[PDB]
Amino acid sequence: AIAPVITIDGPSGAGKGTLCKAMAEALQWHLLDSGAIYRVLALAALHHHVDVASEDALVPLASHLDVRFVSTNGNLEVILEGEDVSGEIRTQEVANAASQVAAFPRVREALLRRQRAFRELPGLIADGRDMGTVVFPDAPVKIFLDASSEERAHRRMLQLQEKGFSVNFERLLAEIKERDDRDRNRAVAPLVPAADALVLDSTTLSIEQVIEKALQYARQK
Ligand SMILES: Nc1ccn([C@@H]2O[C@H](COP(=O)(O)OP(=O)(O)O)[C@@H](O)[C@H]2O)c(=O)n1
Repeated sequence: AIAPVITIDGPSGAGKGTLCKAMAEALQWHLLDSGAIYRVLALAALHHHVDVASEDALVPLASHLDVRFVSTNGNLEVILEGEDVSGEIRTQEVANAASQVAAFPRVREALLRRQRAFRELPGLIADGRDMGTVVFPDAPVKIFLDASSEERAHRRMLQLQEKGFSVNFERLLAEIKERDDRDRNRAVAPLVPAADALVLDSTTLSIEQVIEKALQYARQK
């Protein structure tokens, strides 16, 4: 046969990570965190002293990327050149370089096959920005998860406060809107929902409500 795919695209902080984890465990399917791929590439670029603003330098790197994602266990592992870098790919230095690296056409092309190879029995839950528009446009189920920038800033703020970091609302809001513009105003694979995508706005919905509506739509298809 051929493996079914559910694509979940959306902006930063929309809750994609949580939803993809809940669905993959519910359905007992495979999970693809596409953002982690651009993040590992960026980190390997930072470590190997490759200029992140140079498409020519990045290609040999993207095409020779030694990385493994260790099979869901309950928590996910990202292994770069044999080292577990799961925590390091989540730092600001990496997320920043990742947006630059992601903006190159030839870099994105070098990563297509790698991503598509995740589609396997019994199915794939793909998390990203362009899963339903570029990598899996043939996806039978497409969901575009969104939320207001103000709500997303508030959510990020409460997270930081739980960890004991000082932050003020105004800066978080400016930071997420900048991430939005770069994602949406991107010339290559910009953040735009698929024509056949279920637009799911979580602004005033709880995590359980998002999950429930997601799995119902998916099963009803
Ligand atoms: N399918 C994807 C996934 C991520 N990305 C980029 O990867 C970088 C970060 O991935 P992420 O979504 O895991 O983290 P944030 O940028 O939301 O902080 C972002 O700059 C995204 O635009 C992409 O271009 N295409």
